[PDB]
Amino acid sequence: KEYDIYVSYARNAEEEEFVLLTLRGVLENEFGYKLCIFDRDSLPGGNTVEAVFDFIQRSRRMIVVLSPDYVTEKSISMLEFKLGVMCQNSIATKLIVVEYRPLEHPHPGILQLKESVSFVSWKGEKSKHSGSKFWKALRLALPLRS
Repeated sequence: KEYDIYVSYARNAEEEEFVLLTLRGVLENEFGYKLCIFDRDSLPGGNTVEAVFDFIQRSRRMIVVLSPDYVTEKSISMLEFKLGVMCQNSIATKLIVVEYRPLEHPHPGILQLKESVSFVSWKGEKSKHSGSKFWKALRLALPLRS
């Protein structure tokens, strides 16, 4: 309804810079999409679970930026993930997995992802340039028009 993409990522500098510099610039300016990024768009205080759930429910898509740090137990990234799985199952929210860094051991959450969920593989610096295979695959997974 209100956002096109909720971007969920691991709260570390490298992956935050991935979202804030590389992902946002392309998603916002080359595709035209309106994003929700919790640390950018949230209000302080209040119930954290309620704020994330509300934001996810108000978004046409949700990107999971998957990396070893994303899946650490008690992380807010896992909170976003689990609430995303919830919204997938309750209101058919479409999730998208951007594979930023491969996981170092299989994670049980991945199997909660419905069949139709797109997996897009980030291959480092070579994926960054416009028209890369990464960007083409992700654009197909996103709404038809902005």
